[PDB]
Amino acid sequence: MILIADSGSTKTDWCVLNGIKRLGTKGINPFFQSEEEIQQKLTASLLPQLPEGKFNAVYFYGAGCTPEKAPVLRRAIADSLPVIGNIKANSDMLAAAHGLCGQKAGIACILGTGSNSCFYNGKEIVSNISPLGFILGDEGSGAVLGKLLVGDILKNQLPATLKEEFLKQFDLTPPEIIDRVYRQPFPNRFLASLSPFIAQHLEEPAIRQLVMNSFIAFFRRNVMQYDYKQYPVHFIGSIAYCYKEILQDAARQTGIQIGKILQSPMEGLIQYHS
Amino acid sequence: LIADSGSTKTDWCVVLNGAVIKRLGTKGINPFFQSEEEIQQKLTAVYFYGAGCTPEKAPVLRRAIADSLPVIGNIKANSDMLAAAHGLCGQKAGIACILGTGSNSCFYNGKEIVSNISPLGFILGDEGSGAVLGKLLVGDILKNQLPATLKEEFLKQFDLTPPEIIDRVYRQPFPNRFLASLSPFIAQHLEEPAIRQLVMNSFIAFFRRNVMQYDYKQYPVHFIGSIAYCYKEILQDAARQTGIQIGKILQSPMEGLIQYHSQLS
Amino acid sequence: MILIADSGSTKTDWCVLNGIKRLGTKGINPFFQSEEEIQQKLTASLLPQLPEGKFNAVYFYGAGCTPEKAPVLRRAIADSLPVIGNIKANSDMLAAAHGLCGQKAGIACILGTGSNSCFYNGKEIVSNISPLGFILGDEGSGAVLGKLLVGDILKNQLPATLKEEFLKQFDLTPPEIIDRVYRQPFPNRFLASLSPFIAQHLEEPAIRQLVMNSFIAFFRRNVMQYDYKQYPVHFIGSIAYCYKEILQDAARQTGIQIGKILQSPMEGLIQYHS
Amino acid sequence: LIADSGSTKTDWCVVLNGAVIKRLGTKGINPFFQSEEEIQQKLTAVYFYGAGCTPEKAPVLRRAIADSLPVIGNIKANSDMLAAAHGLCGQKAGIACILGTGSNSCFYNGKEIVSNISPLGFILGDEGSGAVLGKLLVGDILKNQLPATLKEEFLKQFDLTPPEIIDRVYRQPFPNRFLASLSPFIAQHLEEPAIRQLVMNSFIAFFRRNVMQYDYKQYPVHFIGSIAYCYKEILQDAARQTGIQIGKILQSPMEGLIQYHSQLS
Amino acid sequence: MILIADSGSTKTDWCVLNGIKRLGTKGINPFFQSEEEIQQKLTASLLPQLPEGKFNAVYFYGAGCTPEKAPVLRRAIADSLPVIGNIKANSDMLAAAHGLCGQKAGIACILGTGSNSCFYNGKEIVSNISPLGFILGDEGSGAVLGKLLVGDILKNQLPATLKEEFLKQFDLTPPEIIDRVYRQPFPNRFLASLSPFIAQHLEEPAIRQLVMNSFIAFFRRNVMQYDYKQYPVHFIGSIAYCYKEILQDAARQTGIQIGKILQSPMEGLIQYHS
Amino acid sequence: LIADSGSTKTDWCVVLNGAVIKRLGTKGINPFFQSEEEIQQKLTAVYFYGAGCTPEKAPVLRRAIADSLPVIGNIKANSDMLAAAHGLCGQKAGIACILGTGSNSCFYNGKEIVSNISPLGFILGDEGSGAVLGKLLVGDILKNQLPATLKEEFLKQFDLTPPEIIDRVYRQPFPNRFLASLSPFIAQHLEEPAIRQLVMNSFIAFFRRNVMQYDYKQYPVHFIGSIAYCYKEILQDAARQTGIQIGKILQSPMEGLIQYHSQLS
Repeated sequence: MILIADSGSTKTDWCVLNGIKRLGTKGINPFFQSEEEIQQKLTASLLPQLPEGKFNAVYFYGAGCTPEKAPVLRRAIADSLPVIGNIKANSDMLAAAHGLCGQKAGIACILGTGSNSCFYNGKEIVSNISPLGFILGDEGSGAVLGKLLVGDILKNQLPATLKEEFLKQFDLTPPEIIDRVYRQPFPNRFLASLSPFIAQHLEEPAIRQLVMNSFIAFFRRNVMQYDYKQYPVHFIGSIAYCYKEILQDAARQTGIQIGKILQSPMEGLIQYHS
Repeated sequence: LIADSGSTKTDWCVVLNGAVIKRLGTKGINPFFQSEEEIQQKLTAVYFYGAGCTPEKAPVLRRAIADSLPVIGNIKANSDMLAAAHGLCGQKAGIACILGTGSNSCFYNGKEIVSNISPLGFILGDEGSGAVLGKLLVGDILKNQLPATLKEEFLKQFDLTPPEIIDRVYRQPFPNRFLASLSPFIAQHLEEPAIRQLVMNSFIAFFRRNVMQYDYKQYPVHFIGSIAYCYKEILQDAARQTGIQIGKILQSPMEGLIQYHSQLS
Repeated sequence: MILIADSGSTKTDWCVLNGIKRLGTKGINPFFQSEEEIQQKLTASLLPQLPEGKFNAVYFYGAGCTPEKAPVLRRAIADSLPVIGNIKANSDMLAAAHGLCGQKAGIACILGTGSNSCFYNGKEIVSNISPLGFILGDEGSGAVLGKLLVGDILKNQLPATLKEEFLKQFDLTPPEIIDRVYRQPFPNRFLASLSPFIAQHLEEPAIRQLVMNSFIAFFRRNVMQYDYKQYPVHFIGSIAYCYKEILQDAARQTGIQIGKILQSPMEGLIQYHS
Repeated sequence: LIADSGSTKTDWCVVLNGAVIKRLGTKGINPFFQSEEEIQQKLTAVYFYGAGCTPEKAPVLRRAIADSLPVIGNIKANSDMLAAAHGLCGQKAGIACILGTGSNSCFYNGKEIVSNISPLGFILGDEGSGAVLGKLLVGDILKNQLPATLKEEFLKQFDLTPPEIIDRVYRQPFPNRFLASLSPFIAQHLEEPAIRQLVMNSFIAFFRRNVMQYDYKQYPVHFIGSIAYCYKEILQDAARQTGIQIGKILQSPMEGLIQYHSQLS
Repeated sequence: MILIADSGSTKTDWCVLNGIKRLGTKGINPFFQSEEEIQQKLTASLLPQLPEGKFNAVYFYGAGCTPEKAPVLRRAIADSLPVIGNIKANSDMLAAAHGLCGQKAGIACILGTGSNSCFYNGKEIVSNISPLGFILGDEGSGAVLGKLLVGDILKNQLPATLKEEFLKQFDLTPPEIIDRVYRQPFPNRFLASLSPFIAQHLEEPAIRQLVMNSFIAFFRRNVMQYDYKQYPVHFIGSIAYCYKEILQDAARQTGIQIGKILQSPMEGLIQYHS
Repeated sequence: LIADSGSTKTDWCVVLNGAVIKRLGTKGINPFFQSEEEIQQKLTAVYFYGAGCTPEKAPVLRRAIADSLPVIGNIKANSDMLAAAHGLCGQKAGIACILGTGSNSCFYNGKEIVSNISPLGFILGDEGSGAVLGKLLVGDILKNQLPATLKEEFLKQFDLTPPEIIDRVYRQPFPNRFLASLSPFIAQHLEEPAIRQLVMNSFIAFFRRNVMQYDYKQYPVHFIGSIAYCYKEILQDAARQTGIQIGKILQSPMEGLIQYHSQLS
């Protein structure tokens, strides 16, 4: 039996024997959390959720899990869980390239609170384009969507009757909104919390253009730097699925062949370590 | 006093009866960041127009300016937007705007600021500023949406590595005041049809989201700022396809600000 | 069914259907706590205490709940609880004016770790007198009582045989006592923790004068700024009830008509939202 | 070294053989707040009598004073209460007391401090100090227990808003050193029968809780401090209804402190 | 019935009626933790582990429990536990002198993450030698053992094939190891976490000399400052027991008579308060 | 440039064509501790060789040195170990080593550093340094492994109490730079057969754990540092029982460093 984790912003589902049960923990990131911390979260909110017995080898995929901060997780993951084999963890980005591309080779994009892209060559990401973040890049993410949204609403750049609703729907006030992007933690996550307002107002010819465009640019500024002219692109992540209809629409008008598009990669990510 | 500020350089000019007698220049003052007993320390080391010195944070300067400086008149500490509304509009109505490290616009009837748009900041809005230009410059260049050598010369110019540019906009202090020190790289490459279009669009946007709100079909929109002067050519060039009459566009607002208190001194 | 909360220093009782069960959480204050925090406390130490099912509309009364920091609670209270209607929260001070004055109009004073006073005009507090705090004001509170107490004991201003008992009863040492008022958090709460020593030594002709006086001044320096000459005053809060006999005594010799006096307002606070 | 301190102004006076040759004045030093390698930095930028320089924190100054200053004699760093016990009592017994930003009292037999009362602080005790006067002044005034215009003139004098006065005693640093900069408002309004009674009572209390403990029916109680001199009239006026003989009451203790080391120099 | 605690680094076992059950909490130290904290740990992770009913008098032995920080524990220990008698706590060092020397007099050394020594005179430690810490002193502890170990391994001062194993066994990398001793909390505890590597490689003629020596110096630099020439020495603590065979070996070649040596003192520490 | 650093004193020497024209001396610079806009502030208040200025932290100085200093040549900022490898080895191969507040060793082929041992730090390794000597000095003395009066004179010399020495190596900043300011107590007591053996062993160890690794049976090991010169006698005395040829042993590396850039200036 193997244990598999795919994590990041917000929660972190925890799904198998030889080909059994999922658990609902939180998101683990070693770029905000430390090691003398995650030994508690796994022992407190996970240990009583496990089916007991000795494990084999877990493969941790998730936020901040880099080839540089990887051991931060493996040094704690091992000091908390009952395993005899060994623990492995790869770039959160790889969690997609193994679940969307499995054993083959191709592009893989994770569009969540951040939009990142890779070139999976059947072995690993043979080249990456650091999205740069919800400010300089990340073009086409909840972060960048919440940003742009409030950016046009708190500026009367949209129907005056849509701002009154947005302001009351989130109960936020203009000053708080601004104080929540320049003076507080996880702005990328905050702005992103105002993402659904877009999927709830797609009738507005404007809001839809606020989503389409975002993805247009992402395609022409974040993925086109590969040999897409001869390869299919797959997707993963909230905003990616939630706007599936809208997303691929741009892919069409951008001479690129969109492929597999689903919220979580854990599906075929099970069929990778078995 | 009469002093104009802008986090970087604050030009002072003590008036006497018609013109400056002797001017100095102490680094930018800002209560939104600086401490009273730290400006009361700095200054010791009247009309005041500073950045981020809103009418709620005004009394922070008026105290530090008194303790350090000997003056028995009437102490005033207003915004940096009001300084432009005074120098660019004088006494007549106008659409005061500034394009510093952060763009801004307001409506000065002729006595005070009545209707002032709310530029969010270097992240949410500030379209058409000194920091936003960098936010777009250090972005497109670092996003391979530009030549291969232009990127090598760039980073070889500021001696900055990509993994440190990131550590300078999110992690370290002042991301907009950092994206401004990269702004110059633009004015020095207005040859490329791209880098120039990275400014035009960021200027068409400023209008299509700020000035175009006030009654512009009757009032003259006057600009001011270190980026407003540095990019004066493309400036009105942008006011070409938006349809609007651009007026007084001077770099420093101190000029017309002296013409405000030139009545009683 | 409505949910009602009255909170502040120390715990926070949580009591009804159409006119059902109380819960024992802790005190929530958005002037020391943040929003990305209270979503946990309500989900952790409250959720498993609820009777399940969808609620209607809760009315949060408590510490730091101001018309300025109010949404801090309503933005988290909503993101944690299972409600469909809407959440409401008013000044902790109002929690008294609605439970002691109900629908009528009159004065209302909360004497707890802090002494605050209002003028309820049947609609809301039509005028307030910021007590200023356990240092400049708050005259007549546990904070101000603990202060004054230790102030006279740690100065040999009281029976030398009463100081030895106080020092050992709290196991505190003079230096700790001083280090707990100038260099640590919630001094108003600490000094206030030494309040009971007064209700346990009321035989002492001195200690009682240490309580009476405190309330005398409060009446003549914190409430008399209203039209008390034609209105009845009610009370609420620990020190208010615990010293009920002593309190109203001053009210007598201060030409004012004391009225309803009870520890918590939740009683008739139920009969306000039903 | 000979130097007297008091967080605000520390008057220095290098002795030679009978009197001061040249004096200076560097801001107040206090290890209880300041860092050794920060006084060792400051000073570089012997008998020492400072505030909050208890015999446990004494070696903090003696090191910083040596590293910065060239002196091969005997380095001493004592309290600020001992400076008054020396200047006000000299060599003869006495009841040394100080009324700075924080009142204090002690008993100096004639060689050292034997019995020293423990003034708690500006919150717990310090009755009859420079900070407590403010603690009562910024309180009664802000508590409407005084005229309506007296409150308007007050806040119009220090340019402080009520919601900021709060943010200055609880939230921001040094609440007692802040309630002292408001102390002056009292000496400038001793006309009102109230403001004057806000001092008297705060002075009757000092005695009824500090000096009246030591054997006062035989020893002279000598005062000193910026508030002790500023309110000298009401001072002994309070020593009128308490029944006690008030002695040497000088503002600066440096005078009689030189008369202490005037033996060997 | 009395409650007894012996604590320090890592966990803290909690064992009796008149001469009943142990509990497994964590380590409480008032030199890193505060009082407005331990009231939670005892109420959260201990209260549901107790056999209920009113207690008599607990005797807290453990980290940071000094005659100066003692009340930090007794002020919280009392405000959390259901006791009517009184609480007592002595130097963690004394926890050994009462369990190894009981009522008699003699030396007592605690060799754990830190090596401390005392002279128990039947009444109390009549003289102490502050070990000074895992840097200037503590000679002969896990701290000092982990230190010395990594000190010779990360310097190729040992078999090159033993370093590759150490580095992979702890999954640590040289830079992390250094960043974990100069820039992070509880280094004494970290370095000490690499202690077992020594008890797992005692075959190496070198590693054993890395342990023997450590204890040799400890004897000749930390305990010999007493009248050992006429008194027996007892031990307590992890590294003390784990290397029992190796330890006393030095005692032999150091003209000193080693005596009782066992991991925890709680054994006879029960037979002290009964 | 040419400047050598070492957290304490950084000696500057502006070269012209063959020798120093005028030298200064500003406190030690170190990005590993100091902030760019804090060195850009400091300096304003080329070849650079500093402490803890690894090739990863090099661009931190090269920017601050440019903003503050006017220079249009080629800006370099290298380690402090490379400065010794250049001054002690010049152009010919050698075993560069330093014995400052932290010992170090490396192998300079004749163009750069190829094989550099990794001295851990003042706690893990650094055997044979300025801080480690204190780590052993403030330890054995405070461990009664030395005379009774030697301990009294010691603490009476630095005016430090045992319970504060602890608060200076674990709790307070810079434990190795603190254990260096105690280093001098050794050179002033090389009479005792013990204190001298506390250095020898700490020097035999340096060799038996650092230099003895490189091919020492053919290359000359050159030293440098404030502790390397202060203890020059015992130095080579230790190189007596370890069997190794000690070469250029100069206190400051600036001498031979000028002989490096004396080619083009």
